[PDB]
Amino acid sequence: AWTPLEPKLITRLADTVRTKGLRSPITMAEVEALMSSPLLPHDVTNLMRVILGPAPYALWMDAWGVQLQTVIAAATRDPRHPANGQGRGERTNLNRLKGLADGMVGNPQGQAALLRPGELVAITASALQAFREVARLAE
Amino acid sequence: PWADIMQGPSESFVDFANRLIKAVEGSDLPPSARAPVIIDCFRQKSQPDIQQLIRTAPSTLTTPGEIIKYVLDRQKTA
Amino acid sequence: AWTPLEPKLITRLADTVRTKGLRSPITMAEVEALMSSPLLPHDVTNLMRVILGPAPYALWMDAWGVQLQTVIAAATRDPRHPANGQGRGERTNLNRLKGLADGMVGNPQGQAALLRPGELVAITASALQAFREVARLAEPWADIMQGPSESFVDFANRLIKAVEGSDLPPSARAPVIIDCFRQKSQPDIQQLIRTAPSTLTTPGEIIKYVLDRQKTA
Amino acid sequence: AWTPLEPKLITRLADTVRTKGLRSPITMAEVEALMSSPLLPHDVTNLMRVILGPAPYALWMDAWGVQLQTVIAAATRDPRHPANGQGRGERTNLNRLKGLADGMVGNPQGQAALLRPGELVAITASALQAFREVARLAE
Amino acid sequence: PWADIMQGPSESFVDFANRLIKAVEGSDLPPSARAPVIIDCFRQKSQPDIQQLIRTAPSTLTTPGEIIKYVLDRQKTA
Amino acid sequence: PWADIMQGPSESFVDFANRLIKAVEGSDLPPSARAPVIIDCFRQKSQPDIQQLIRTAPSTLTTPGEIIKYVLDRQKTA
Amino acid sequence: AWTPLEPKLITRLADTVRTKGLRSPITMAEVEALMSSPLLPHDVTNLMRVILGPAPYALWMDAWGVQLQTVIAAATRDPRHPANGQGRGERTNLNRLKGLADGMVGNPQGQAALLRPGELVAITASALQAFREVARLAEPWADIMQGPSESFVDFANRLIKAVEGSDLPPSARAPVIIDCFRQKSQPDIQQLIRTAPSTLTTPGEIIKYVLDRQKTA
Amino acid sequence: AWTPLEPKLITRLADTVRTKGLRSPITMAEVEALMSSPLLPHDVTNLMRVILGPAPYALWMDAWGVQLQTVIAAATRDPRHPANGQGRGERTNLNRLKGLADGMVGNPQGQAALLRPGELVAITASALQAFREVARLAE
Amino acid sequence: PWADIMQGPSESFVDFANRLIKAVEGSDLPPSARAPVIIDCFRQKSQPDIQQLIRTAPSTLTTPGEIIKYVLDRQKTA
Amino acid sequence: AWTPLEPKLITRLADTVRTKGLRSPITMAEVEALMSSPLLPHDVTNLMRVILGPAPYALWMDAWGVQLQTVIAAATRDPRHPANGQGRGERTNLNRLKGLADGMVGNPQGQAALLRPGELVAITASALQAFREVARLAE
Repeated sequence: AWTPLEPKLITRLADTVRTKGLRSPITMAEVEALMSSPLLPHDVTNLMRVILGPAPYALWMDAWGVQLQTVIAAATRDPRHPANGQGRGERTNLNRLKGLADGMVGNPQGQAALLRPGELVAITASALQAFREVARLAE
Repeated sequence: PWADIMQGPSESFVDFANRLIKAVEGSDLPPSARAPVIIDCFRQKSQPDIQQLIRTAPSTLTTPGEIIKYVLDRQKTA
Repeated sequence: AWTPLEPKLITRLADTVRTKGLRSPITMAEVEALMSSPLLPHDVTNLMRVILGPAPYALWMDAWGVQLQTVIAAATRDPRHPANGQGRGERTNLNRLKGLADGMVGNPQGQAALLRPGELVAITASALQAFREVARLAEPWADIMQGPSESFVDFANRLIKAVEGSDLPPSARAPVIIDCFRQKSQPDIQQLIRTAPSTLTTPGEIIKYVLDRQKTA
Repeated sequence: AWTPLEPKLITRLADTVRTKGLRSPITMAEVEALMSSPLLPHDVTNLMRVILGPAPYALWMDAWGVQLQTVIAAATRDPRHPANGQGRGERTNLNRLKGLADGMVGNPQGQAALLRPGELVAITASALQAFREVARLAE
Repeated sequence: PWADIMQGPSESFVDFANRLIKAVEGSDLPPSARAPVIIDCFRQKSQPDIQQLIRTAPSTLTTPGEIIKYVLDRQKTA
Repeated sequence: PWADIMQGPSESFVDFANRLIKAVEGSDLPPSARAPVIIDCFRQKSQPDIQQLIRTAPSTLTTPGEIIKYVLDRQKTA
Repeated sequence: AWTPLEPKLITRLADTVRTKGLRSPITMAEVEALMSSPLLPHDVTNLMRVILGPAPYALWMDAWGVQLQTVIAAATRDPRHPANGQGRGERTNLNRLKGLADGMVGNPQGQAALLRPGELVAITASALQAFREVARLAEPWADIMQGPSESFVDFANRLIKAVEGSDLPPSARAPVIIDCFRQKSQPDIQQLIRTAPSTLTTPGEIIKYVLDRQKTA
Repeated sequence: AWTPLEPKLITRLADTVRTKGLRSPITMAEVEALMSSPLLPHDVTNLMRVILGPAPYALWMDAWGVQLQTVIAAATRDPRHPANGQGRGERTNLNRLKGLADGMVGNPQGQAALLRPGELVAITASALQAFREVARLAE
Repeated sequence: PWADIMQGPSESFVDFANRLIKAVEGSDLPPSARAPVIIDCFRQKSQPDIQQLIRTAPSTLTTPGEIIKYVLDRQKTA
Repeated sequence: AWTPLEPKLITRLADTVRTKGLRSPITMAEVEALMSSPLLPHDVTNLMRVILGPAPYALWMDAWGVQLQTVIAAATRDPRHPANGQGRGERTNLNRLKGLADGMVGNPQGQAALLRPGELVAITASALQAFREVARLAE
């Protein structure tokens, strides 16, 4: 069952990003805090939509896609990925990682249903690395 | 009005990009027409130094985020 | 059946050669236009008699003979020439190419009867190359600079014209055009080409890149 | 049997390109007019040699090659191309499209002999698209 | 001291590069830290004309030799 | 009259050749006698600078077109 | 067994590079001389460290890496490389070419032990090509004219020097040298070359002809 | 096994040619000295590349080709050439003399492998005569 | 003495050739050394106009008769 | 048996050439007169040595050689030459025409012995044509 993040925590994090900036160690610590439980693509996408401005959000979408593509290359380079399965029918496509696959587009409940925990942690680590890249790039 | 937005002589590029993306997304355009308009406004507005910086891009920039990243990398520090 | 070229087109082409000269690209385009269908030796001979003066006509007769001789050497070097046949009885002599063979002298109908289409196209290409030689002879790429006020497309047009209408081999024109774009074309465009993140290996690609990133002024 | 285009029409089209430019709608209409019947590589090549200047002609050769390469990729992606045949012996190489194949170099009669109507229409559409690209690029 | 080396207003770029590489390689840095330091000193020293020349590099330069070659190609002849 | 044609002191060579070939081909000579006459008139008319230029030809010129080409190549630009 | 190159030869070569430069034909000849026997990566690396300055050495390391990568691409494109073997266990990695593999780092004896002669000659040719690239890069032919008082052999020397020490491809130097002999080389020699009863198709032949028939003065 | 000439001797010979010229008797004596052992086409070619300037090198290539052609005419005029063999399969082509034959282009080791001693001495004498011609021609 | 014979400033070429061939054939030279000497005396004597005329000979002249014919053909009529 | 021409006739012809020149019709008539009987190479050679100066004699030697070479080309183009024979062993070499063959050098008696009448008339006609060429060339 999907539970959304508190809008109070999200508002506090947005104001933190607004006053301290993207690169302060306190901001990265707060992001790591709100990045503790494995989030669904819907959660991370809306979180970055709210806390980041328009141009940093575009940059972050780009960087997140690139990092997820690196993850999928490593996944096709190793059939023992915690997102993959043993047979070929469990291979994870980027539509399933970005939340674009069938039964997931716009629906967080179905998303949480079909996604694997390894998928969730890989998406989360990818999003964190992308946030780091964009923060280092913006300023 | 988005089509009246120019980058001021003293304005930085991130402020201009913020203002332009705000005015384009908060307008009457369809959702599928915002990215091309933002790109073509980056190319024709954004005073001729950045215009030439975007023009002479060895790579093809096909997204507002990529254009912003490229310009922020190669901008004239001043 | 032989059909003559219109004297109206020939008169217009003659006046074009009279005003623009022999070497202008418009004149060469007009000649290529009137050189579209394969012409009989009679047609090309009368055409050059009318459009060219006496001395250029003598030069053109010389050059046409030389080019036809090169063609006949290539023909005796390959029995599969579209003018030749398989047996030795179809070998094409210069009397048949210049229209001097038996049954052809002065008669365009008999000419059109006995001539092959490969013969016609070879004669036509030979005459075109001879016209190019004489035009280059009757009236320098390494002296071309882009003027301070000249645009880049005009400079590129002038340079490509002078390089292709010169004595260089065909396989040496593209590298020369590129290296002349790089060293001529005043230092703003020189630096624009130098700082190209991609490698430009064709005059068209260089022209496209420069037209994209040029300083609008 | 090959019939050349009238030098009168070609002269009028060249003067149209000279006065109106490459991008005017009247010029594109005139080109579409002279691009009505499927032309052999010889015809289109000489036409562009006459109507275009040296630098636009170089650009057009480049663009025509690129578009023909895209066509040949689509052809190897579908064995039912009107230029292709059913067996592998009818596969169309770029030497046959650009007029560089055996029995075609410099000879328009042999060209018209060996070429297919699908080949001709594909070459013609490729040349038209290349002309559009170069016209959009020159000015 | 390598961190005090600046390209003089009248000095050429090859002399500055020679002096900088000399002072960086003949110093107390580890061997695996010389190339990044030389690059980042090319980028921040080397007076703002060459700074902007390196900044607006359509390609990514990841070696002191490549940076030197690029700058020598596109330098302002004077 | 072809035998009265001289190259004027100020006249160019292509004009003289045009005039001479015109007068020789539009005359009462047989067709097989025009080329030798045109050559021998190039050699004896065509004021002594071009006369010496044709005389000192390392190659043998046996056609009016070849003589015209040679003279146009090696003529005194003035 | 590994034998080092003489420091006397290396000192002489370093002083040659110091006085004549990187691009002089004498310097390239000396490098070819000291590049005669197949050298181990240690030898070539130390040689370039000694004879080249710091910045040319960085450029040369870059170029050598790129050329070795092209070699390894050709090697994976052909299992019959003299550096490769027949089985997959003899495939040559860049760590083995650059001397970075196991048992080779810093030790020339072990290097000479494990390396193949094909490996050595490939490394050597790669290093030579990289040296050529860097020499062409570290330091204008179309601006060269024969002065009114200059002799022809001096003009030919200067022109051939500037054309061969430039950015042209190797297959484009002879036609450019010929066409520069024809258009430069003030109009007396221009007419001397123009009126050549034979066709001159080589810079050496043109030089010989002009030296024979030149106006002694 | 191929052994290269010393670059020290080559440098000294190049400076001799630079100061004394091509035609001095001391220069010809030095060339005869460095022309003592039969050289492979690679050796003589690189030697003339280093000691001669560009234009004398072009002249020398021409003269060397002409002299080698005279040698090959004498060889087809006598089947007992020390470069030839008794059967027709040992006839020596100019590609083998100029080092252009198969297995020799750019490789001095293979060159030294396939070449005959008579071939080497004929190439060497031809190169010496060509050097004499070019020296008499240059000044 | 043959080695003292020069073509005078006003002397024609056939007179000079006659005098030179006379003095060379009526001398103490071997019979096999007369033609090369006559040629090399035509080339070095025979005042610099004819010297340059013989020098710029597109063909190679290997006989005194051929040199005489060539010079008589291409000589400056005066 | 060889009989020499009278030195009186030769002296008169030499003085005729000296006063009238080489090209006068009387001189050509006198030469035709002394060219009536077929002469041996020795006779014509000495005759031209006496009547012609040194430079015209060199020119005449050149022209005579060229004309004899044309004759020998026509002879190898037709095995029915009055100088040739039917078999290949009677083919006439230029050494036999110029009097340079074996048993003829300097000896007019042996010359007259081995030479054919067709050889003599061909040599004579060649010498007459060469004299005409040189006379037209000298003045």
